[PDB]
Amino acid sequence: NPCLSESDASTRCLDENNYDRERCSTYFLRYKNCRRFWNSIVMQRRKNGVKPFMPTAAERDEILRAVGNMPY
Repeated sequence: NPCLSESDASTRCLDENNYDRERCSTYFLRYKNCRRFWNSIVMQRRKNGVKPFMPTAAERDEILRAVGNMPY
């Protein structure tokens, strides 16, 4: 599952500067951290095997509240 916050801001960076995808590598790193976090939540829901595992908007909200910071 993608991280559209780091997707838009990395595209804005790369557009500003020479398509310098390696000098904005930190955004793609925070995107892989975001992928790993939400894949962790998917696996922590999949232990019961019964709901849609990819968290819905109010789950993403209450879970971000329960981290108390950005997982990115």
